[PDB]
Amino acid sequence: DFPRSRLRFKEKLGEGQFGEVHLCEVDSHPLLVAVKILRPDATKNARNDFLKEVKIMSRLKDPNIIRLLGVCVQDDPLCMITDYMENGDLNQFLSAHQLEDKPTISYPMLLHVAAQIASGMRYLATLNFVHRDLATRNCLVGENFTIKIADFGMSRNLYAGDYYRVQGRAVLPIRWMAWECILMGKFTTASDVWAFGVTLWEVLMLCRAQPFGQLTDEQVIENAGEFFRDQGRQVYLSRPPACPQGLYELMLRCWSRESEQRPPFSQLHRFLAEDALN
Ligand SMILES: Cc1ccc(CNC(=O)Nc2cccc(F)c2)cc1NC(=O)c1cnc2ccccn12
Repeated sequence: DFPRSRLRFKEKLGEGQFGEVHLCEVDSHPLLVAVKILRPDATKNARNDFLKEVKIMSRLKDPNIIRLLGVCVQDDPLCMITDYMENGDLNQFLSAHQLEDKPTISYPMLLHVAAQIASGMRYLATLNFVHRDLATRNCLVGENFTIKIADFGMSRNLYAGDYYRVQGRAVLPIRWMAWECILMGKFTTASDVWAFGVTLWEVLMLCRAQPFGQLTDEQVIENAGEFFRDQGRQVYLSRPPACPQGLYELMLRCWSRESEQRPPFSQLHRFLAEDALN
């Protein structure tokens, strides 16, 4: 439940939220899994966190969401078992690739990467599961360009500049957050839509520039205030080179001031799986 002695620890994949991730083998030999083990200096608070993350992840059962295939909690040290995504982090995976002239990635593949995120996000919406932190950095690539949405938290020093940090406040992925999250702390499905819009811009940017990169933290926060004000002073992410106008129009709708005028993930999937092909 699941037998801990069946796990064979092979490499360190990265750090992790409450300890390290290991690539493991299961003889059931190279049936590969990822194993997150609770750090050995891990405080009572991190253990609680780890156990909650276990419960949250047990809910998530979709091809395009990370799967908890197993757990080793019933004895110390605490362990979490997921699929292994061989290409790792989607932001770092895309960062290497260049758009196909006329590692490469083509435009229809960028659509397929996006549609897999639209599908997994559609799944979460049916659970009324609010992600709160959709971005390429929380996505994993397992090939054949198979995308799993995950959540690595907000503490890793690689993506430090992606979060806005105030002493004693919640850590805020502001460049991905809908105006109403920024001003009110209101995370919904509709704000997940907004972040998908930004994630979709990231994919189409091949993860080569930060959303509102040339703007400061403050400026992103006051841009949210420009959305509330509704005076036509709100500034949007520009069209990525790899992005047509038809598709960019869909990114824009994602950032509609009115949450209910943002497209449901069902429509974002229909667009990226069907309409973006024509
Ligand atoms: C083993 C493990 C445990 C916990 C996590 C991160 N928890 C989540 O994603 N929770 C979560 C919460 C809410 C919504 C949601 F959608 C998700 C991830 C992993 N697995 C890896 O880290 C891994 C797998 N393949 C590779 C390849 C390279 C590097 C890392 N990995």
